[PDB]
Amino acid sequence: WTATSGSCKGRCFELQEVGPPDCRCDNLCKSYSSCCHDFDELCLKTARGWECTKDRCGEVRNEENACHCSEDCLSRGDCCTNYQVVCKGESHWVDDDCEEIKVPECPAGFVRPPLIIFSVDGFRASYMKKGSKVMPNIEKLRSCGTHAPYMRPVYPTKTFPNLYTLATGLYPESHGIVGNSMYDPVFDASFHLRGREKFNHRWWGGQPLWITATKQGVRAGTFFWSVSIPHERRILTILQWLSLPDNERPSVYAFYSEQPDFSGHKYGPFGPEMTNPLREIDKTVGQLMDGLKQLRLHRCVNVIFVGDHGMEDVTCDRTEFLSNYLTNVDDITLVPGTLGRIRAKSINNSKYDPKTIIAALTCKKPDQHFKPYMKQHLPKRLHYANNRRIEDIHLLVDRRWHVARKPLDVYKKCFFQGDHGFDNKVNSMQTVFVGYGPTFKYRTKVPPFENIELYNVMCDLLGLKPAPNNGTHGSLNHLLRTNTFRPTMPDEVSRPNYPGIMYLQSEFDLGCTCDDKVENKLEELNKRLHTKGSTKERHLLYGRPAVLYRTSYDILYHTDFESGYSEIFLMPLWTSYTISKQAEVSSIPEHLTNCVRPDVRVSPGFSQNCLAYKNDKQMSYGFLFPPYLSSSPEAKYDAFLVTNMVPMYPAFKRVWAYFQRVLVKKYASERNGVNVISGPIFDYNYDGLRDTEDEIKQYVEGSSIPVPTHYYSIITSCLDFTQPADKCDGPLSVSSFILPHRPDNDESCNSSEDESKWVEELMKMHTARVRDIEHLTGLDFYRKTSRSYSEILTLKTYLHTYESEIGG
Ligand SMILES: *[C@@H]1O[C@H](CO)[C@@H](O[C@@H]2O[C@H](CO)[C@@H](O[C@@H]3O[C@H](CO[C@H]4O[C@H](CO)[C@@H](O)[C@H](O[C@H]5O[C@H](CO)[C@@H](O)[C@H](O)[C@@H]5O[C@H]5O[C@H](CO)[C@@H](O)[C@H](O)[C@@H]5O)[C@@H]4O)[C@@H](O)[C@H](O[C@H]4O[C@H](CO)[C@@H](O)[C@H](O)[C@@H]4O[C@H]4O[C@H](CO)[C@@H](O)[C@H](O)[C@@H]4O)[C@@H]3O)[C@H](O)[C@H]2NC(C)=O)[C@H](O)[C@H]1NC(C)=O
Ligand SMILES: CNC(=O)c1nc(N2CNc3cc(OC)c(OC)cc32)sc1-c1ccc(Cl)cc1
Ligand SMILES: [Ca+2]
Ligand SMILES: [Cl-]
Ligand code: NA
Ligand SMILES: [Zn+2]
Repeated sequence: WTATSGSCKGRCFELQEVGPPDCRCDNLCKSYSSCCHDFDELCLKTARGWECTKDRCGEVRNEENACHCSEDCLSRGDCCTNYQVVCKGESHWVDDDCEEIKVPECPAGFVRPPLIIFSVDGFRASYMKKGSKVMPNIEKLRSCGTHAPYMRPVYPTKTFPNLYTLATGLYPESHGIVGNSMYDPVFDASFHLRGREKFNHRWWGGQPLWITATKQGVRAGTFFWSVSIPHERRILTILQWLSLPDNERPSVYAFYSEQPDFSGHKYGPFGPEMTNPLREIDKTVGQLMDGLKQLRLHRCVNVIFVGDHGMEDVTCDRTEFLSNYLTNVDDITLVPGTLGRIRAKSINNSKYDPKTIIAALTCKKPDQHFKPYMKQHLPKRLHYANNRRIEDIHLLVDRRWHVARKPLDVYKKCFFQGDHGFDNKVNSMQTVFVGYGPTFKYRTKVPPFENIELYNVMCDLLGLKPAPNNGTHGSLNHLLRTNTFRPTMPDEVSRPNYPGIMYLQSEFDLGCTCDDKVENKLEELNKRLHTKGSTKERHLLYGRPAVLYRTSYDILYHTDFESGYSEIFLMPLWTSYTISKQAEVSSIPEHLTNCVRPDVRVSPGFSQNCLAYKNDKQMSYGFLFPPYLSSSPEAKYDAFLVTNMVPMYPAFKRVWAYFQRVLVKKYASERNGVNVISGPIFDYNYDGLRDTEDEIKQYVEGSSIPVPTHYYSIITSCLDFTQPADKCDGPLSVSSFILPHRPDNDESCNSSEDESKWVEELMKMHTARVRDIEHLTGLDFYRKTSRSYSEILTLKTYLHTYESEIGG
């Protein structure tokens, strides 16, 4: 109930929300069916349109008019946005030369430059270049301000997850908005685009920018606009609020456009009908900037022009149907479209089995346009698992395709030519970022970055302390002229031991053998030097990784590699080695095929044992530093140390072997040498975070050897590839991956072929940021470089996507 009898007189677009059933006059009241009776008449005036004309200049104020052209309008804050152009001979903002904004140029009583976020739905990154002819206002913001060639959204690349990720800095699994449609089993409640459930606060976790601001004494405009408020009125309202007295005036505002997404769905991302919505958005930017200039705020306000996701060509005839795969199609609920999420239609059905569902969906047709995953097996870069609203079964749908349950769902539940939602590394899902204002840099292009990073910057722009979030604060300092945040490196928590020779071979009863008793101060001094670290500067190029949790571990030096060996997990946390452009690949000698060697620096009690692997019929082992890349025959023995061994399924060893034998060398030739850091990851509860020992669900049979869920590698070289990786004077270049450690290669439909046809494709899907590895391991990398720490943060957030170059 709302007592709609009260009145909006002097309350139009009020900022505090009045508690029901007092009637509302704020910008969301329509959405709630709760506006006062006179809201439309008073607050949504439209008479005369939105532009001054020659003949309105100096008019006597008529309060009925949508906006005013009278002499008093500047100080009332309510002129048409083009008032000074038409009536005072001023130029439009877009017609002015751009001029660096070195300092904020703000009216008196402004305590900080205000922030205005101009968010546009479905604004695909290539529109910046492809529509530049019809968007001069946007083009000027882009060329004069700071811009990225594109910005990466979060998965899924849908509106509500991205809007709220923008607002909170959090992955959808943490903020809770995991799709446009959701079921929460604990509330037994459903969230949908249409309807009132979406308004319930329980869906929205984390702390969005407006709440962060409010809590810290920074006033915020109300960010959300009822759909029937036209864009012109949204702009005028923001501008009116900007005229409030100092003590009442917000410092942060949002405008939202439903375009170009809306037309994009109907016409496709480059339909000829798309020119007009792009022109109209640009005109709205024009209105805002002319309005700021009238208020003398165009060199005072920071403006962020930001999209949520792009748009791809998708039509009804590119739909896959679960009914062509599944026998019991009516025993499941599917969330359909550009992703698939599956659960049991009823919780009382105990004949529901995920494994059989996954199998009926795995590599079943030649050209299959979606791939089933249990959510914990999805690419860790998606961070899409640790939420009860995300169904255990997931379908990653190929770009340009839909998945649906049955053909009737598509003609009774074609109409559309565009959609979005696909994997966030897909080129057509990329969106835009432009920052313009005193706090942003002048004419600066910055590399592509992820939208999870912006909450921190928005907080920096307003002098706020960000709530805890998934951005890496400092990684976007390079976008800013001032207000940079200067983070410190985290402190190391555990210091390593440096064990020397402490154990005789006969103390080890591990059931391991090696044909190695097949052996002076020429070499005998040289080996001692190598075991004490004489080559460490070659193989440990950026310092040792720091351990940021309490544990017991040893540093182990070798000719060809250095490792941080965990006495708790019985394997290295990391293994670091450098392969130059010139290194050669050898094979494992025949006599060394099953060789494993006790490490006389590390006790029997803290070593793996070969017998466990022998007894465990599912589990084999591999090596972290690869024997194929040994610098010499003698050095090769080091690679067979029990301390360099890790458990691997035979199916995974196919992947790992090819990476270590073929691919490391390939990257060293292409990148002029590479440094590799590899190790295990344990994330049994799929939370993206390092497991403690008591969270491990699988061990090598009969032992306390924990089985990794994933293996990572970080591959660093010199960004200027004319310099070798081990003598790099400047910026670095990185790619990383987090490969799932799976007992089968079901994920790879072409796996029965030779690894040269399928392994590299798998590795690309599981591309990762260094930061994702840090969360997963409790390690901090790149602690000793010659680079600034902010630059290194930006490196750690880098994602190598393998997409072709954005454009054409
Ligand atoms: C991305 O950035 C974020 C933000 O930093 C990272 O997420 C944080 O991770 C923290 C560490 O894991 C986690 O800390 C826990 O908080 C618990 C208190 O939780 C509430 O309070 C906070 C504070 O305001 C709030 O933000 C939380 O919000 C979550 O839940 C609400 C309501 O359900 C949702 O609205 C919201 O969406 C959010 O959900 C997300 O997080 C929860 C987990 O908190 C998930 O379950 C959801 O799926 C979703 O992802 C909460 O309202 C606190 O109780 C925890 O403490 C336990 O564990 C510690 C170990 O040190 C121990 O000291 C305690 O004993 C305690 O154990 C007890 O509970 C256990 C579980 O029931 C039980 O097993 C034990 O036996 C004990 O009884 C813990 O400190 C933090 O809450 C989240 N924050 C957010 C916003 O998600 C995220 O990790 C980052 N991701 C990556 C990849 O880096
Ligand atoms: C992709 N979108 C956004 O990021 C976004 N959208 C907004 N509005 C405002 N009014 C509105 C009405 C809608 O429906 C009518 C709507 O539907 C989906 C969305 C919105 S505000 C905003 C935003 C602005 C700043 C920050 Cl920090 C975070 C988010
Ligand atoms: Ca974990
Ligand atoms: Cl969804
Ligand atoms: Na075995
Ligand atoms: Zn859309």
